[PDB]
Amino acid sequence: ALEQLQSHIEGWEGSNLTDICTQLLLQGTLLKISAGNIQERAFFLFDNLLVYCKRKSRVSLYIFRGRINTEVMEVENVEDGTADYHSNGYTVTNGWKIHNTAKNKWFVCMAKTAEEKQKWLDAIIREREQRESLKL
Ligand SMILES: O=P(O)(O)O[C@H]1[C@H](O)[C@@H](OP(=O)(O)O)[C@@H](OP(=O)(O)O)[C@@H](OP(=O)(O)O)[C@H]1O
Repeated sequence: ALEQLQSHIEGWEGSNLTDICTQLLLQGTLLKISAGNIQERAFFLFDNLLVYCKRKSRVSLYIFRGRINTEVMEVENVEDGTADYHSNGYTVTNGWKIHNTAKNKWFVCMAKTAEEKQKWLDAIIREREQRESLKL
């Protein structure tokens, strides 16, 4: 299934899913504020890896846009109503920030609903906790 999924993503960069991941933990679409732009992206959280893609319009389903090793990923909650440097003045709701150390930058994610934000934050915590746990 990892190899299937990757085959549906054009312009892949870097190591293959089957080589460094075992499990798609969560997928969903989110608004991303980065470098002053707002764009919708499909996000995929795997063990060890966060990937985001542009979904192809129907006018292969995805175009690869970014990946982050979760072991160097930092995450920060954003309180609703925040409008600041990283949101470039946009009023954030249902949001959080992700640190991409590989490019020395943060970007902001926003989910459609509060429940969806909570799903993402909990999944990121669980990925971290499993990764740090003693293995069986
Ligand atoms: O689409 P354009 O108009 O070219 O602007 C791009 C997109 O916002 C990118 O987001 P995405 O990768 O999702 O398509 C991207 O990097 P991030 O992935 O780091 O957010 C760029 O940030 P910089 O590379 O810092 O310029 C920004 O310049």
